Amino acid sequence: GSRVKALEEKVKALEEKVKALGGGGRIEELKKKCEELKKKIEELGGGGEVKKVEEEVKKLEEEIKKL
Ligand SMILES: *Sc1ccccc1O
Repeated sequence: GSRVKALEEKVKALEEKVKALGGGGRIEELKKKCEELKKKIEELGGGGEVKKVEEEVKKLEEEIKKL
């Protein structure tokens, strides 16, 4: 990857972690935002708005880091 091509591979692996987890609370909020985030990347193009969705992936990533 380089920019966008690498983005899709980042969240895709991000799911294998949650899907393997369990319990409510922090896992709940991270779930709804997890999938909705992906579909947002499909609508995106090459640049511009790609910066916004990028921040959406940065929030859920750092989140699971603690839980
Ligand atoms: S990131 C993630 C976790 C669990 C289910 C779906 C997802 O996209």
